Amino acid sequence: GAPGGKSRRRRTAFTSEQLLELRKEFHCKKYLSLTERSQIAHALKLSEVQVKIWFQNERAKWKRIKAGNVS
Repeated sequence: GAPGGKSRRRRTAFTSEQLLELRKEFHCKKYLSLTERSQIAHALKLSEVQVKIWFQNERAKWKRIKAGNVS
């Protein structure tokens, strides 16, 4: 449904705490290591998979904000 993309397609159930650390980390490291994901997982009560899915979903959402990439 809504075959388009580049939209505000909902969020996962992450609270503002769980959003805080994630968004801070995003401005530091372009990639977390395996053990690093386990830090940002435990720190937020989340699973190592919940965090992997968020970081990947953010890389795209933020890249679309880079206006001057029209070529």
